[PDB]
This record gives sequence, C-alpha cells and structure tokens, in this order.
Amino acid sequence: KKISGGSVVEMQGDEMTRIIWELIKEKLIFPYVELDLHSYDLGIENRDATNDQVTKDAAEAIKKHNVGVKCATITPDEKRVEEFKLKQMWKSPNGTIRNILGGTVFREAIICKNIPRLVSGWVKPIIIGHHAYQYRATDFVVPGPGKVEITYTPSDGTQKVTYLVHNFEEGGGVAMGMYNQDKSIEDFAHSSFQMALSKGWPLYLSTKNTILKKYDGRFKDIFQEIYDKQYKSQFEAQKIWYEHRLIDDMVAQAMKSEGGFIWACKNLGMMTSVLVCPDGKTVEAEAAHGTVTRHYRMYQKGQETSTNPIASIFAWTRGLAHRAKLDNNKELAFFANALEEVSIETIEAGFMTKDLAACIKGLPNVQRSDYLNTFEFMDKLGENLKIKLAQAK
Amino acid sequence: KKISGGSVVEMQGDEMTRIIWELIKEKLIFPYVELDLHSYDLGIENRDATNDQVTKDAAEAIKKHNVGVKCATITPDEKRVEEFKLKQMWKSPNGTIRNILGGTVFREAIICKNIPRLVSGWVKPIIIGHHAQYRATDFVVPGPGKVEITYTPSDGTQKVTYLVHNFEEGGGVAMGMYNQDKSIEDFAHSSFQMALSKGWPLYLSTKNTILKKYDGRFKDIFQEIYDKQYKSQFEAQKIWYEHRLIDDMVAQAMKSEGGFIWACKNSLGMMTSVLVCPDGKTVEAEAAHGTVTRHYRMYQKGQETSTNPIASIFAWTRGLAHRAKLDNNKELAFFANALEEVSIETIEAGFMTKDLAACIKGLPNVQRSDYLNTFEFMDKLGENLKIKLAQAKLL
Ligand SMILES: NC(=O)c1ccc[n+]([C@@H]2O[C@H](COP(=O)([O-])OP(=O)(O)OC[C@H]3O[C@@H](n4cnc5c(N)ncnc54)[C@H](OP(=O)(O)O)[C@@H]3O)[C@@H](O)[C@H]2O)c1
Ligand SMILES: NC(=O)c1ccc[n+]([C@@H]2O[C@H](COP(=O)([O-])OP(=O)(O)OC[C@H]3O[C@@H](n4cnc5c(N)ncnc54)[C@H](OP(=O)(O)O)[C@@H]3O)[C@@H](O)[C@H]2O)c1
Ligand SMILES: Cc1ccc2c(c1C)N(C(=O)Nc1ccc(C(C)(C)C)cc1)Cc1cccnc1N2
Ligand SMILES: Cc1ccc2c(c1C)N(C(=O)Nc1ccc(C(C)(C)C)cc1)Cc1cccnc1N2
Repeated sequence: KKISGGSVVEMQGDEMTRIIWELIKEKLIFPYVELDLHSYDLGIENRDATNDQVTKDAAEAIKKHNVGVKCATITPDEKRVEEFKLKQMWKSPNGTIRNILGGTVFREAIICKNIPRLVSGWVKPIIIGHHAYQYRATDFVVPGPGKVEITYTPSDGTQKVTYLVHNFEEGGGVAMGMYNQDKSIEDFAHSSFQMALSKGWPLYLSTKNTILKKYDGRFKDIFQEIYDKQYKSQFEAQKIWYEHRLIDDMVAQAMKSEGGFIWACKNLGMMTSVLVCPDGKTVEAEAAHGTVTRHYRMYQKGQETSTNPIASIFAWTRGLAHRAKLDNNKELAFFANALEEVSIETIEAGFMTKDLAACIKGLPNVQRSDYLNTFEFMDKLGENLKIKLAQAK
Repeated sequence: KKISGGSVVEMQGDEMTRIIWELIKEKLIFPYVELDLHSYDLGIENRDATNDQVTKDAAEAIKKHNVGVKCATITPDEKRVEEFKLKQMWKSPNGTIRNILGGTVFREAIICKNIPRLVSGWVKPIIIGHHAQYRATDFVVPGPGKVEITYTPSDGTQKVTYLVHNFEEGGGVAMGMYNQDKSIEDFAHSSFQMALSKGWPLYLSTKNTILKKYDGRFKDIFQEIYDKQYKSQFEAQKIWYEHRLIDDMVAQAMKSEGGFIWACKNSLGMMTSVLVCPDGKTVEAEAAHGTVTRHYRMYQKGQETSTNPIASIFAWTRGLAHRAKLDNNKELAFFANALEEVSIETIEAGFMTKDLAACIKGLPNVQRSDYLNTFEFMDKLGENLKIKLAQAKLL
C-alpha cells in the first residue's frame, strides 16, 4: 500500500513548469502518496476561460484545506494578451491568492554543497521573510506652493495631533501618507516565530529604528512583546533565540555567519516561496521562479530541455511536510524529508541539470555529459527515491 | 616634463584611507601630473580645530572649481567624541558637501575578469544612483481614530484632504513623506549628464504601478526633461533613456552584460561614489568605503596591513577624467585612462590585496603568498604605471 496523504490543494500552471509539475506528480508523488487532491488548473487559457474564477476558488480551497502547492503561472502583460488573445490583463494569481489568504512570504534557498554561492561561508539555508498586504499608501501630486500636514484624530475627538510634513515654498512636488496597523505587525511576528519554530533556527528582525524611530520602533517593540509573552519558552525548548538588529549591522554580521536563521525584513530553480498565514495552520508553497518560457519554446520546437525541478519539488515537500505536521502523519513527514534528501544527494553526487552544470564549469565549458536533460534528471531522482524509500521499509 | 592637469580640489581624510591617499599622490599622481591643487584637510582633528569650517570651504571650492576628489572621513558618534575629545559630534563631511552642492551619488564597481561577481555576464560596470526618507514625519497611532494627510494651497484655493487610514480597532504607526519637483528635476539632470559622459544608456526604475502619483511624477519629469533637452544628444551618441518598472528592471539587468546607468526611485575597495551635480560641470569623487579603522589599528601597532587602494585611485581617475573633459585635455584624459587600466591589469595578472585574494580563493584558504601588503601593492602599481606610460610613448 501507499501513504495516505490527506487533503491537498494542488494548482497547475503554465509553460515549462506545467510539464515538470506533471512529471513531479507522475514520477515522485503519485507512486508513493495517495491524496484527496483538490486540483485547480491555473493555466492562462483556463483562467481566461473562467474569467479568473478558478484562481478565487483555488484560494478558497487553500483556506479550507490549509495546504496549497502551486505551479508557476504567467502574469499577463500586453504581449501575453496578444499571444493568448486574452479578454483582460488578468491579475497575478499569486496576488489574488495572497489577498484572500493573507500572511507572510518566506523565501528559502536549497543548498547543495557543490553548487557555488554568493557567500561561500553560507552552508545552512537563510530564510528571508517580508510581510504581505506601500500598497495601501495614499500618494498625491502637490501642484504648487502650500503646506502638507498629517493629522491624527482619535475616535473620541480629544488628543488630536497635527504634524507639518513639508511647507512647499518654491513650487510643487509629491507627497504621501503611509500606515501600518498593529494587527499586521503582530501577524508578521507570529508567522516569523511559527516559521522559526517549524525550522528549528534562530530568528532575527531588521529595521531602521534610527531613521524611523517611531515607525520601525513599533515593529521592534511588538516582536519583542510577542516573543516574551508567547514564544520565549518554546524557543528555549528547541535551543533557538530571537534578536533585533539594525539593517547595516545585520548585513555585516550575516556575511561572517554560516547561515541557518530566519530573517524578518521590514522593507534560480533552487529557491522556494512559502506563504505562512498568521493562524499557523494555512501554508501555500511554490517555486520562487517563473514559467521558464525559454525552455518551453525549445520544448515546442522539439529541442531537448534541461529544466531544474528542485524548486518545484520543494514546493511539494514543504506543503506535504506541513500537511503531515497538521495531521500528525509520520509516514508523510518521512516521505517529504526523504524526497528533499534525495534531491540534494543527487546533485551532490554530480547528477544535475544544465543550469547547475553551468554554475560549476561555466556555460562555454559545459559538455552534454556534464548534465542530464529534464527527463533523465527526473528519472535519476525517481531511482534514488525508490532506493531511499525501499531502505526505509 | 609632467602633464598640466589644471584645477583640482583635494580633500584629505582619516585613518587608513589618509595613509593610502598620500601614497596615491606621492607614487601615482604627482610623478606625472602637476595640478593647481586646492587641498583641504578634512581630518577629524582639523575639522575640530576649525569648527568644521574646513568642510564648508572645501565644499565651496568644489562648487567654484568643478572637480573634487575626497579621501574617506570619520563621521563622529559618541565613541569618536571621546576618542578625539571633540567639541561637538560634527555632522558628516559628505552630508555637508552634498548640502552645498546638491546632486545625485552614483556608485560604480571596478570590474576585474578574475574577480567574481553576482552575474558572470556583467563585464561592463552598472552605475547605480538613488534619489538623494530621512526627512519623513513619522508617529505612533496609540489607538482608534482617523489619520488624514492634507494640502493647503498657498494661493488660497480649496484645501485638499486624503484619508491615509481609519483605525477602527487598535492602533499602529503612520507617516508622511514628500518630494519637491526641483529635487526630481535635479535627479533627472544628474542622471542624463552621467549617461552622456559615460556614453551609456540610462534606465529609471520606479513603482509607478503602485505609487501612481508619487512615482508617476518621477517618470513624467524624467521623460519631459529627456524629450525636451537630451534626446538629440543621446541619439547622437547611440544611447537611450527608458523608464522600467523595478520588477522588469531587475529581470533585464540579470540577463544583461552591464554597461548602463540605473537611476532608481526606491570588494568595498572596488567601488567608487561620485556626486554628480545637475549642471553637468561639477563632480565630487570618492571611494564608497570608509576609513578602514580595523586596518588602521593594525598599522598603528606596527602590524602588516593589506588595504585595497583601488577605490581611492579611481576617485582620482574619475576626477582627473572629468577635469580633462572640461578643459579638452587629451594628455590628462589618457593619463586617467592609463592609471585605470594599470590598476585593473595588475589585479588581473595576480597581484592584489588580501580582500581580493579572498574573493578568488575563499578567506579560509588565502595564504600570505596569494597577496601583497598595502605598500607592496602600491609599489607594484607604481612600477606598472611607469612601464605603461613608457610603452605609450610609442604613439
Ligand atoms: N511563480 C510564478 O507564478 C511566477 C514568478 C515570476 C514570473 N512568472 C511568470 O513567468 C512568465 C515567464 O517568466 P520568465 O521566463 O521571464 O522567468 P523565469 O521563469 O524565472 O526564467 C528566467 C530564466 O531563469 C532560468 N531559470 C528559471 N527557472 C529555472 C529552472 N527551474 N530551471 C532552470 N533554469 C531556470 C532560465 O535561464 P536561461 O534562459 O539561461 O535557460 C530562464 O530562462 C511570465 O509571464 C511571468 O509572469 C511566474
Ligand atoms: N566615504 C566616507 O567618508 C565614509 C563612509 C562610511 C564610513 N566612514 C567612516 O569610516 C570609519 C570606519 O568605518 P567602517 O569600519 O564601519 O567602514 P569601512 O571603512 O568601509 O570598513 C569596514 C570593513 O570593510 C572592509 N574594507 C573596507 N574598505 C576596504 C579596503 N579598501 N580594502 C580592504 N578592506 C576594506 C574591511 O573588512 P575586514 O574587517 O574583513 O578587513 C573593513 O574593516 C567610520 O568612522 C565612518 O564614519 C566614512
Ligand atoms: C531572497 C533570498 C532568500 C533566501 C536566501 C537568498 C535569497 C536571494 N540567498 C541570498 O544570497 N540572500 C542574500 C541575503 C543578503 C545579502 C546581502 C548581505 C548582500 C544584503 C545578499 C544575498 C540565497 C541563499 C544562499 C545560501 C543560503 N541561503 C540563501 N538564502
Ligand atoms: C551599489 C553598487 C553599485 C554598482 C554596482 C554594484 C553595487 C553593489 N554591484 C552589484 O552587484 N549591483 C547589483 C545590482 C542589482 C542587483 C539585483 C538585480 C539582484 C537587484 C544586485 C546587485 C557590483 C557590480 C558588479 C558588476 C557590475 N556592476 C556592478 N555595479
């Protein structure tokens, strides 16, 4: 028998990533895991045909079943409108999903010890998070001389404060009002603490509390208040810690570190993007790359392609590990981790796609024998996964 | 007989950079170029003794003489005030100079074929310049209530009110930001001037899809200034100006070979900072790093140092190249060019400081035999510059 995986929302996408997404299911997921699969086709022709209703239904399904795994999708522009003869310039599916779900986006690189890195000392992955909806900022044109003031009027009427933003004396310009609700800062803190707990790494928040004393100071304060009143014991029980750092000081210390921390910031086929909702229940994983149009155009002309599926595979493993965590499914938790180990071990043993071979040898030096095409790489992952799971019994 | 280099404003600085700066003058500039040198000592001690008046005078001299070359200076904090027994926590000399001159700062890395970078395809440098918010008005929203931003016209016409946010439950934070048209225009002029002098295309990146009014004014002003006064000059030089959304800009740059100016509305010894004034005549060149205090302490204790002088040498070469452009000085233009090529070529041939050796071999495997100390490196540049200039005499 296969592992009973439970309830998973799956989102199909476009171009080359749509092809490798089906190969991940066909060769790595379905031969070992049985799922109550809620599949939504977020392909550009389907989103056009349904007037983007499929994206909204897919977003509601993630809210209901707590686990979303998404394939890369085309965000329409004037060229795509002309290419597919679209009805509208459909909004980014990711934006629509994010708007309905809410949460914090965390990006994480997949580290293969034999693959070159910007900072060679980084041996453990760094996870970088930014809170999701400057979007809700009121900007405007100042047509000429005059004063721009910002006023705060409490609900009872009393303790009203007016601040001069600028007195324009020699002409016009622009001005804007920006805000941040406490709830959004608390959600950002929760998603960050819950992320650091599920990973088992220390958490660092970086602000500019020296430039924006009051604005960024409330981020530093809220994160500390939630840490002491709700997470300090859980962090100590997992030997990790939370600390705030100034961005200038944080960048400098990060270079001298070996990575392996969650980095909360106030302001390619080896990187994931995971939306972590404040509830600590709902997660949506996807590769942090696009649909790889250039490889898809080669595929369309009968040319052999060599597309890296690691980021797409890790969207499945991060989502399945989360599904296993919610359901206390030990066999699924094991599978999700074994698939990640196999992916890294295969590249570390020298079996990789052309892009990774180019990172090592340099593109002009890459020979056909230095890499595997899309299918051969998936088959090598499939053999190693069969072996790894057969050893585990 | 030395080159007549003309009028150049020079600013001396502090700690390790002050030492390197004197070696650059003594071994690479003075043996071949004679200048009507306007030197200002911006050392922490001199600024303290003169009550920062030296800084203001140096800034006025750059305005008058058009070319400034500056050594890195200590910006005081509470620890420096104790260390030097300063009368005040004097403002940053760069901030004082920028206040008097105006202009946009453009950073450009020095590329060496053997020194790794983010994208291997970037063979020509990318020059990035940001709009010169620190002057924003921020405050805490203690509880429920309305936050509005208003504009009262000076001509007595109707006051305009915008709702920033209505806090129905709980509080938060809020802020106001502004930008004057004149700064946006100055940013456009400095960027167009920078592109014309370098002979490279210019890209302005904004988030005009989100900040339709705020970033839309940057895009509109850059387009208006371009079409009405630079398009001809740009086409004549086979270059172009284009606005790009920050997302498309990051994508286009990754798949590029470098060689463009990037104005954006938002290893250290291998980057320069040039304050480019909107007039197209005034320029102030310096290294993007600081006074290298850690290295200075080692040098102070008689311990060997390996400090990268490239960024400081390029502050001089960019200023000399600007000077030659202003005076049509072909000999000074060739000299600045040759000093840049010697520096790059010396590194490329395996002669470099520890920081560069760490970029190729990785800090854990860098041996003493892989690099030259500060003095040994400067000597190697002096020796190669003499050879390059003698070989150039064959023209
Ligand atoms: N996750 C998402 O839903 C998402 C995010 C961004 C963009 N998009 C959409 O994607 C469409 C096309 O975007 P794009 O092709 O310019 O971006 P991209 O897919 O990220 O591809 C840019 C280049 O990066 C390399 N690359 C990226 N992913 C790779 C992988 N898995 N394996 C190997 N190489 C990989 C390829 O380099 P070479 O060309 O050298 O082979 C590729 O041509 C757009 O319409 C955009 O809206 C979707
Ligand atoms: N342009 C300016 O006038 C300016 C700008 C910033 C700061 N400063 C002033 O500089 C002083 C010291 O600041 P800081 O130590 O934080 O900054 P920094 O001087 O830029 O030095 C930081 C570190 O960067 C490396 N580094 C920088 N320049 C280098 C070079 N030319 N060659 C080799 N390594 C180099 C060294 O790393 P390792 O430790 O690995 O050797 C150095 O310790 C302060 O008093 C500050 O106010 C001046
Ligand atoms: C968005 C993102 C998220 C997570 C990661 C990355 C990126 C790109 N990576 C990276 O180099 N981030 C990075 C962080 C800071 C800098 C500074 C210090 C120059 C500001 C530069 C790059 C890839 C990388 C590799 C190994 C281990 N961790 C990572 N994590
Ligand atoms: C401040 C600065 C100015 C100029 C330069 C740089 C830096 C750091 N450099 C660089 O990597 N900038 C950079 C630009 C964009 C990105 C994105 C696309 C990832 C956002 C990342 C880095 C060094 C570099 C090397 C080769 C040629 N040009 C440059 N120019």
